[PDB]
Amino acid sequence: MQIFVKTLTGKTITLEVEPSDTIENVKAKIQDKEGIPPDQQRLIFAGKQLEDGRTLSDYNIQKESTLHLVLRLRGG
Repeated sequence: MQIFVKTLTGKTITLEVEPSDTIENVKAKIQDKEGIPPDQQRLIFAGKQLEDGRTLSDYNIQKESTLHLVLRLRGG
């Protein structure tokens, strides 16, 4: 199924996933597309932060669902 990820800059990314895909796997797909290391990415859905050890189905994420991507910087 296809899902959408929005960035802080207003960009929307489309990804192909399966309900059995893990969040870590999803982050890996984002890394491949945007070059953002998984440790610097935070995924939010319906106001909840998604964990790397859980799957999409666990969060009842359905086709055409939109996730939000947040970036974390150690420096500043």
